[PDB]
Amino acid sequence: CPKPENLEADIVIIGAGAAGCVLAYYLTKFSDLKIILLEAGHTHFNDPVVTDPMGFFGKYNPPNENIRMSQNPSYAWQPALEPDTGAYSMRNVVAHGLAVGGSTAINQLNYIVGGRTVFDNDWPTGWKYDDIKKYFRRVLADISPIRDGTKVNLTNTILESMRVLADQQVSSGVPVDFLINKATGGLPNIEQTYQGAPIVNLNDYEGINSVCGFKSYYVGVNQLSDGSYIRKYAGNTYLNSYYVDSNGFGIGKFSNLRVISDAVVDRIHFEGQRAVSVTYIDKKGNLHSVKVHKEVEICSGSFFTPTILQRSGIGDFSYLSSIGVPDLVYNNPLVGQGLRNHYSPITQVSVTGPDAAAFLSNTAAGPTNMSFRGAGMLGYHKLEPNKPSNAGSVTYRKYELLVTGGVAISADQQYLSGISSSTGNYFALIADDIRFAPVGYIKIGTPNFPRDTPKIFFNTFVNYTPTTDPADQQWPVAQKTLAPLISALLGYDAIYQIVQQMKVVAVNAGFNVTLQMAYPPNDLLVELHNGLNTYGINWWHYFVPSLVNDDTPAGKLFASTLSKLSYYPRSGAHLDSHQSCSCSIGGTVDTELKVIGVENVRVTDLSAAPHPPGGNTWCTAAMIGARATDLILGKPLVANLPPEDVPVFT
Amino acid sequence: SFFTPTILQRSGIGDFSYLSSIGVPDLVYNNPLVGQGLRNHYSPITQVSVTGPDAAAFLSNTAAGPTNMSFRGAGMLGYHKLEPNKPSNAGSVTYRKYELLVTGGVAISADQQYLSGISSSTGNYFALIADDIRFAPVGYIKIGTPNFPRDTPKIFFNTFVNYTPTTDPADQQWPV
Amino acid sequence: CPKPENLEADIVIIGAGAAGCVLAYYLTKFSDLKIILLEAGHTHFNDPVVTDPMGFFGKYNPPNENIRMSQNPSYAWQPALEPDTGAYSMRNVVAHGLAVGGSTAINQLNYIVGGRTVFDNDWPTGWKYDDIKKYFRRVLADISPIRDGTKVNLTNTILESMRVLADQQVSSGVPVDFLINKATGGLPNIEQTYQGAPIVNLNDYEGINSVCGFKSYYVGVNQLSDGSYIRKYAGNTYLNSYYVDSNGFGIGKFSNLRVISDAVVDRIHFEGQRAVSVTYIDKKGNLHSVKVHKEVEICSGSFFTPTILQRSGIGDFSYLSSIGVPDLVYNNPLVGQGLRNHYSPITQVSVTGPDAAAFLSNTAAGPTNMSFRGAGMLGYHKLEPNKPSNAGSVTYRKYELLVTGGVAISADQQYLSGISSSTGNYFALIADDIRFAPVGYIKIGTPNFPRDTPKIFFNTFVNYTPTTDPADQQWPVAQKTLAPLISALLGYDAIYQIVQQMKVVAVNAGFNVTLQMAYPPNDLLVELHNGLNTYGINWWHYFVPSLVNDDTPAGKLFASTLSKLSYYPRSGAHLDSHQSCSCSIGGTVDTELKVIGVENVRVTDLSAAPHPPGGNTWCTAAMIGARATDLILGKPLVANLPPEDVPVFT
Ligand SMILES: Cc1cc2nc3c(=O)[nH]c(=O)nc-3n(C[C@H](O)[C@H](O)[C@H](O)COP(=O)(O)OP(=O)(O)OC[C@H]3O[C@@H](n4cnc5c(N)ncnc54)[C@H](O)[C@@H]3O)c2cc1C
Ligand SMILES: Cc1cc2nc3c(=O)[nH]c(=O)nc-3n(C[C@H](O)[C@H](O)[C@H](O)COP(=O)(O)OP(=O)(O)OC[C@H]3O[C@@H](n4cnc5c(N)ncnc54)[C@H](O)[C@@H]3O)c2cc1C
Repeated sequence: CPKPENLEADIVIIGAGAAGCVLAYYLTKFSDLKIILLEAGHTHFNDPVVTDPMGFFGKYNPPNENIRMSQNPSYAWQPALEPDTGAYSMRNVVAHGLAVGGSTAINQLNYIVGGRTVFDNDWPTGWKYDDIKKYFRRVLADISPIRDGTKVNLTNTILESMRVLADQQVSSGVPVDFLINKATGGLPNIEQTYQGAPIVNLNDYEGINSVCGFKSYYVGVNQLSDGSYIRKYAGNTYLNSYYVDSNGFGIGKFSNLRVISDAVVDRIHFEGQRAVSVTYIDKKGNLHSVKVHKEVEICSGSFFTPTILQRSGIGDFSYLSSIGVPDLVYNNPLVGQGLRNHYSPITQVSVTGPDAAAFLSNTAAGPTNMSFRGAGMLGYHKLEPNKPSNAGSVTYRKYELLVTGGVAISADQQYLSGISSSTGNYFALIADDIRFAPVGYIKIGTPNFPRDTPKIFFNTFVNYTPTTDPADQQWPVAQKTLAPLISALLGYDAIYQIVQQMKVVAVNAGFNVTLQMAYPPNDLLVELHNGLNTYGINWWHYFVPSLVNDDTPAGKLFASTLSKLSYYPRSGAHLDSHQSCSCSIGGTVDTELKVIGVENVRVTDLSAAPHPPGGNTWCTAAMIGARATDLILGKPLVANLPPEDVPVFT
Repeated sequence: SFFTPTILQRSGIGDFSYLSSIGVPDLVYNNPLVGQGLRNHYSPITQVSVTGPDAAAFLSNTAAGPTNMSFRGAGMLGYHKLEPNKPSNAGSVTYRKYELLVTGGVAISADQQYLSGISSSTGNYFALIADDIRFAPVGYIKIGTPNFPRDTPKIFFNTFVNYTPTTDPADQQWPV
Repeated sequence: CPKPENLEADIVIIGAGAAGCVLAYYLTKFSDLKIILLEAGHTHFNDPVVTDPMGFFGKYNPPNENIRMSQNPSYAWQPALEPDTGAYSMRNVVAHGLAVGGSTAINQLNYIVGGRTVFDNDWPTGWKYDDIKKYFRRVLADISPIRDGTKVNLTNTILESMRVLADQQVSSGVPVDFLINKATGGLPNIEQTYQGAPIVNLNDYEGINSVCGFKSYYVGVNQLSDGSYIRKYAGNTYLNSYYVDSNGFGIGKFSNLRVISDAVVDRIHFEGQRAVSVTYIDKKGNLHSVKVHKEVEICSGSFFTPTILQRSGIGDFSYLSSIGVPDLVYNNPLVGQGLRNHYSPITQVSVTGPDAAAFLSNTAAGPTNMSFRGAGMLGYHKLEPNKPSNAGSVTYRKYELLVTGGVAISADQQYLSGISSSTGNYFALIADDIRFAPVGYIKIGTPNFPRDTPKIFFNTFVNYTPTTDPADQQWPVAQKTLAPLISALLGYDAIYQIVQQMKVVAVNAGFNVTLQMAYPPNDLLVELHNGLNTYGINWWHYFVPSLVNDDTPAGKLFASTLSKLSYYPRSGAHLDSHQSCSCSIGGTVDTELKVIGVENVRVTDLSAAPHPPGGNTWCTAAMIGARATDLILGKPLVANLPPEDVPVFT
């Protein structure tokens, strides 16, 4: 049976995403083992729409196919989730990149590293902050992001307003407002606003800043000697022409490395409890089998790691037998469970003034800010019942705030609201959830070949139906069910209570302008503010009006207002693309990242995270891959590599 | 419909430039029309309110059984009087345009249900559907990866597009 | 001496330009000989600035290096010609492309095939029109150009005017006006102007149209299924991924073909009168020697074919010995002699009217017209003394007319004239010379390595200095010396006498507008028109005022006007990039394209043309290469290949 594609080795890494390349690179650098990478994708080093950062916004799109890279089946997998019973049963498609570099070839390029507190309070032993912060330093040094290269006065006004009201939040003694950081003290952690003001680094090495108002992010772009920016991503850095031949061999130093471009993997041939081989389909349609000697690594992303595991034989035996899996290995009913993701409701602001163009200048997107102009990361609101115990003594990251010019609601909402993108006296504010509550799971549907869409369940904004139970002991399930909608409403109020300090700051900053939230409607926010400050910590009793027993017309007003307000976060919002926690630590893998019930396979992508980090989930996956390098190799080498040693660029 | 042109294109029949572009190694016949000319129906929905104290007597025996499957008529109609897009034979032959359907309850989508202020709980409401059988828009199908049959290939279908006027005199831009 | 780069074979083709790829492709297709191509250049299949046709105009240029491809030493050779004694001693740089596909990778993509009469009256035996027209059909079928995809009313107005005045030129019995074609008869050869008017094909198979007014050209672009156009050039078609491996091997059918990407050739190692080997420098800087068994082919372009010949040993023995050539083979004092090129003086038109934007719409450049909107090809003017004998019985192509929106004079001239490119009531007309008179030559300067700039002499608009000789028999050297300046002046008058028919046509075409030539100045053209029609065929006596002996103030007026007018074609013009005739037939090679004095080398690029064709010189070089395929192979195979057999595109 003459197949000369004998690619037997000792380590096989599957999926060259944000974590696959880091591992393959630093694994062939520090040892002599024979390494193989399989990705099922070519290298888009020459594509203008990839390498140019501004191509993300559709600059190179043919006029008849104006879709960008997340909606393009030639660039990204297209999985759709089953009807969201919390969002009027609207199915959604969220992508995972299909190329060297994974989703980093198609993403927005932001570098939130996540707070310090999360890795100290939500991760297992060995994964506390002080065990990994060095790895975060390693990756941010390997990329070297940059800051915004353009000033603007709107950032100054907004930072002014936030410090103004953080002054009061510092007083009044309440301990859990959203602008209090405990690692600084009485002084607010708000960046100064004047020429020669220093810059507060969000991703600081010692994690002092978990709540801070700044002016710019750190995007993963570099400037070339010519004057043009390009994209600096995982495949760009760790796997470029200098390190790997066009035929897939490494060069000299890394001669013990093999990369196959287009090879879709199906499952893991598995003798006993010992993985022994892997098969894949090349671009004819042939099945090639390769031996594994020493270990197998799975870096296939959040959606497609549990899936390949389940086809392999690890999962729920009853289910996999039901749908027709012939070979069964380990009976873990938790594989593909506990899926987590962020979520960002959207609001926009109207400015009334004859010459407000002077106010909104220098807001357009360049390859250094990518339309991001701030503003800060906030903590828990004062009136949110779902806070951990440590909230009295440690500050947690809850909301990530973003400001952007133009309007960003969906087109149907644009038409409905009466405000369009043509006019230029409008801008958008976003209060992202980082601690988003809902949880889902992933189930395969056919044991034949890797399918683009497996069963993915994710219900977010569900409702609570009261029972005949006495009110006293049914409240603490209403709390658990209504957490996310409460969080979104509190984000709305938090953004709302900024615009008045912004009014004052603009008035005495040389601007006769007026600021106002028009989406959601003005009245529907003033009423929420009044209801909050008149009903206190028991404001959220009124989501269910049959239990408050408050038949006063004021109570009916509050119930109706919350009913209407519950509509906006369902439709006028944007599910993010930060999928994580499919095979988390403890649930499916141990703290050394090995799969329970087997001795020589590990999962090391973002699916293995036991909690979503404090922001955009790119650094985290690379950190996990980097740490996996050490755990596989045995001794810390990437650990204290000097920071001046960085991969060369080509 | 969706997966015949796709297996053809992976096989080697299609647009040689495109299949070579995305990496098809073996090419057989150069037909640039494979996967072109996709057609489908489309059914806008409307619903009716009945006002009356004992209208339950009016709406009885409308529930779905395995013999009617919630269908209660009503007929198939031809072209409207005022539709400019009719074939030449319309003067001498009758064409099928609309398929009419009546059904109890409400059938708009849930978000529209909330928006309109009328829900499915109440029982003095029913739905009428005027389906298009001669639906105009046309699309096409293109594969995206020459490896294995994928669930989602590139499918393009734009229905209710709009017309943007040009500086051309009005007289000879109407028939586009 | 261990050099494993043993690339000994029987045919070696040097330079993959507009003629190298055609030959290599169709030569490995129809035989079994071992073929090698050397180009010294990589393949720009992925570069956006190359493949996108609109990239020619600088759409992908970094803001700090805004130069396009002809001025870029990484894309094109940069030879500069010695001071032009006719153009105020202004040196000029004209480029030859440096890539697979040669100048076709950087050109404007036009497909004039040239008239029929030229190949019948100016080429040797065996190269008359009916011997090659099939080869022209072959190349135009191999490319499949397209037409303009956008109407415009300016083309209709101009064609209207030309037919109006061609009506009169048909009458009055004069035989040599510029709008008379003899293969049609009394009816003008002017394309009809209304909806459903047929299209006159300029490049018609039987060559009936040598003078004709049309509306669109044939550019070498294709439309992709997506909606984006790309560039279809020599390397794109004959040497693409489907035919050649990334390692330079051919595939299956063409397995007997080798292509080396970056290999600069120096000279031809030459045993006896028999070429035996060739050396080249790779991208280390190493010298690799390859054996030749059977024949050597030179396709290195107009500027660099005679140069490599001279370094090889063929040329003027005294000169090559003088500058230090050690090995001398054949003493041909004509190598590198007889250089020819086109030349296009420029004029622009002002339109006065309140709403002339309605007149000039739909003139912007798209990848189908590339800013070309006509207009036609004309013959000799009535009053040009330098016409061949056959002018009474055959119509010759003299001027190629072009219309374009915006202004195209050089920047210094823009400032001088007081009219800039910002304003939008102005457009350009160009009367190109196809029969341009001046001739030059090429001489190497150092026998070490191929140099970018060898001695290139080209003097165009020289002046005549009278002697003491009696006037009677010194006129017919003044004629020969003043030919090109006379031609340019007559082109000016020809364009001038169009604008009044354009006035009438616009007046009764629904337009209240006014047309006027502002560059060169209005008065300086009206005076030329009056002088022409008052002095007749002896209008050109007045270039030299010391011989006319006409001291009348009218004669002084005429002399001064011609003196001033002689300034514009010198500076306000554009030397084209159609270099040809360096090793023409008879001068340096026989009719079977072999080099005199040697048995197994040929030159087959555009340098071997014994006359410049009737238009843009791209089809001609490809035709020469195609015919060379037959002469080398011996029997006509590419001759009657069916036109439905075309190279597949990837
Ligand atoms: C639309 C979008 C927006 C984003 N925005 C941001 C942002 O603002 N900030 C930020 O920091 N990050 C952003 N990201 C990136 C994202 O948050 C993380 O970078 C992502 O989780 C990367 O983690 P990963 O490497 O584990 O996943 P991936 O990069 O998806 O790794 C999966 C890899 O495995 C391959 N693979 C999958 N299945 C198979 C199989 N069967 N066989 C072989 N190979 C396979 C895939 O092709 C891919 O190369 C965005 C991503 C997207 C898609
Ligand atoms: C600015 C510009 C504008 C043009 N505009 C038009 C137009 O409007 N219409 C039109 O029809 N054509 C146009 N052309 C194209 C031009 O008129 C012809 O296509 C050209 O003569 C091609 O002929 P060729 O193949 O013999 O020359 P080339 O294409 O130049 O062939 C020479 C080849 O040999 C290689 N070579 C040279 N020296 C060496 C060496 N020492 N060793 C190895 N390789 C070597 C070169 O890199 C190149 O690949 C334009 C070209 C340019 C540069």
